[PDB]
Amino acid sequence: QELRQFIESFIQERLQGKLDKLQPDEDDKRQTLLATHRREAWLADAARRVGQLQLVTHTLKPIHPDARGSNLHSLPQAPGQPGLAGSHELGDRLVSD
DNA sequence: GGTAGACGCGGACATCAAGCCCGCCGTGAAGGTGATGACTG
Repeated sequence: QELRQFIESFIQERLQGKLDKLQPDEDDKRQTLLATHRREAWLADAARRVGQLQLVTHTLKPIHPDARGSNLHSLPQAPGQPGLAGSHELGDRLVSD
């Protein structure tokens, strides 16, 4: 099981990336809490903040600024006529934002 | 207020050297989201 170093580089990499965030006036709880909950509570943050998002292929955020709606998640079908192809006959190398 | 019926050929067209430097190019506004935090009727 040599695939936990990704969890190490996700936890300690972000914890060491907070080295420029240095405030010598009021960091006396922020630095300690960041070092504590940046590793152990990071799974809790990635569980509670894993349910705000979704995979998409028909997003509506790119058509209005704050249009809170429902985005599609499935590819369109095949068009039954000859001579016009688009966002359904695209390849299997797709990427869901 | 007259038709009439025609307009040429040949030949040739310059070479040389050169084309700048210096400084500079503006600022302001154009982020949504939960998550408590304060208010609360």
